[PDB]
Amino acid sequence: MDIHSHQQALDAYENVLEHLREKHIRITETRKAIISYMIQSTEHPSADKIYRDLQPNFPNMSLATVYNNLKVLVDEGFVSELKISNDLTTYYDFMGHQHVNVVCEICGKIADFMDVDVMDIAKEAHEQTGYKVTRIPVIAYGICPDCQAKDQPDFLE
Amino acid sequence: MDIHSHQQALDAYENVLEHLREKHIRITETRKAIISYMIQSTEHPSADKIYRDLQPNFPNMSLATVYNNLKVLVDEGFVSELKISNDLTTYYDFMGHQHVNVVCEICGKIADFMDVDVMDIAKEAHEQTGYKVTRIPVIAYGICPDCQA
Ligand SMILES: [Zn+2]
Ligand SMILES: [Zn+2]
Ligand SMILES: [Zn+2]
Ligand SMILES: [Zn+2]
Repeated sequence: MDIHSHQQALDAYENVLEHLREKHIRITETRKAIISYMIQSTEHPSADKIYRDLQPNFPNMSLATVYNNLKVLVDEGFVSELKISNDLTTYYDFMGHQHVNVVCEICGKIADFMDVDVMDIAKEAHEQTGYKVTRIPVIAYGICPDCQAKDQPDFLE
Repeated sequence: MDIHSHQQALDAYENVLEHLREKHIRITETRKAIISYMIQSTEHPSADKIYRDLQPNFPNMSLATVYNNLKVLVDEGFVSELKISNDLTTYYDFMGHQHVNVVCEICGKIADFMDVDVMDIAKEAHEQTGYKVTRIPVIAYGICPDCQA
């Protein structure tokens, strides 16, 4: 979506929850499960696939529940509906962003930026290693604009 | 460049370093300086711009040296050349990759994969904050094939 900040670092999962809280959308345990499922998914599952995979942990989950949750995620801009030719089945893919800190090596001042790239790292990590990716903590380092304008320091951090 | 592994984590800089070593290409101080510059650049500079930017902190840098080292990087597939006219101005695009570790949460066994994305993070980090990005250490975590189900 549009470039913005929540004034703190948030991974993909925590970002979704923050956005949903901002909109006063209730965060059920089922909703958390579906978000995490979609984030971890290394394919583009149908509604039925999501339903079948989460069914054991959630006996009270129905296909309607999955549709309801996907509707929220698609509208709030964290999941896209994809199509394959000749197939009428809708497939879903998580592409939601995250927010990453950049820390000044000299003064320690922190800024944050919106990232959509680490999820692509997660996909490549899975494909090339076979690992089911759990987390990719990322922190950037650099020189803040104010420190760029000053002379070279005698010490860092 | 095809997917491959060096059996160790390597950032963009160290990766370029490992690649030329593998092919017995000499590593000089000028070569290092130009590789580092190209990796950290957020634009596509001309040879003259590379020269002018590097000279104050590398006084022995010359335009000829810039062309020489760029040719090595272009031939080795790390830099692509862009032309938009017929004068002697060419622009240079660093197309690197790096290798990132994935660590198993359960057993701790490490694998690595080829990444072309963290350099794009660095670009976005600069554009959104104004910081001159110096480094972005990255390690992935997951469950290795053996520890799964
Ligand atoms: Zn956000
Ligand atoms: Zn600073
Ligand atoms: Zn390599
Ligand atoms: Zn393991």
